Amino acid sequence: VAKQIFALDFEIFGRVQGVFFRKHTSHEAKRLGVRGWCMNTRDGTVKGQLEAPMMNLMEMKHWLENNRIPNAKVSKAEFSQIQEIEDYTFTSFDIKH
Repeated sequence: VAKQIFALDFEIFGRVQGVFFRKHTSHEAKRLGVRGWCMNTRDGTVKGQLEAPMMNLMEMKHWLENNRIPNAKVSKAEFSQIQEIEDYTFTSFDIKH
């Protein structure tokens, strides 16, 4: 189960645009061994998806909700349920536009 890959969706609210949030997110995902993507939304949020083994996944989720991201002020982080997936669908972690 420790080499199983799990997946979740996320959306982060607060002062999360105009503060390099996406670059920070990409850096932290990649250094935690988490794949996925994120984007700035028309709602003034950052949304995306993660894929990783459970341990790595939950570390990334912690970082997204712990509110110690430089220059960002996170008012809340929303997540989907966790699902197991057969294999990674993403090669890495990408910022979308």
